[PDB]
Amino acid sequence: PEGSHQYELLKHAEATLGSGNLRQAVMLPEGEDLNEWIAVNTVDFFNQINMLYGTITEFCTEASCPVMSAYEYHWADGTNIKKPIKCSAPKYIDYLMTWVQDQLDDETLFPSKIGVPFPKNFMSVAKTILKRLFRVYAHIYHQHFDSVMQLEEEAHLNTSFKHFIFFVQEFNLIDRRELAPLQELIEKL
Ligand SMILES: [Zn+2]
Repeated sequence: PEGSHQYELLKHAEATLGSGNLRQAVMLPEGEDLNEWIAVNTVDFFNQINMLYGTITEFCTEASCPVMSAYEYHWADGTNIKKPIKCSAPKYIDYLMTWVQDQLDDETLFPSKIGVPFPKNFMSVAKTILKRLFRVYAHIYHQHFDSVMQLEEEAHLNTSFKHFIFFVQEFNLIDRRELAPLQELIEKL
C-alpha cells in the first residue's frame, strides 16, 4: 500500500468493517481487481497477525513450545529448506513471518508500480500465504488462549480472525483440510 490507491482499498476494507456484516464487507467492491483486493487484505492480515502474536511472544518461548502444534507443523518453505524439519513455534513463526514478508517484498508477486499485472501464478502464492498465517492463528487459539484473555488483547484476535475466515471463505483461499483445527470455531461464527 504505497499510500496510493491500494491505501484506499485498505481503508476500504478497514472502514467497511464497522457494518458488522463481515460476509459482505469482504467481497470485491464493484469494478475492482480480484488480485489487487486479495493482495491488500493479505497484507493487512499479515500485519494484524504479526502484531497480535507480538503481544504473546513472552508466553510463546522455546520452552513453552517445543514444537509448532495444537496437528504438527514443520518448516519446509520451499527453495531454502526442501525437507520439512521440526522446530520451536517461536522459531517457526519467525521463519514463516520473514517468508511472508519476502513474498510481500518481491515485485514479481506484489508490485508497487501500478499497471503491472500480478503474476499468472499469483493466488497460488496468496493462498499459500494465508494458510501459513492461519497456522499462527491456530497456535494462538490452542495453547495461549488464556494468555490473551488475561492480557488486554482478546476481542481483537476474535474480530481479526472472524474477518480472516470470512474473507478466505468468500474467495476459497484456504482448504477445509487446513481449517481442521478451529473447525469448531469456523462453525460458531
Ligand atoms: Zn506458544
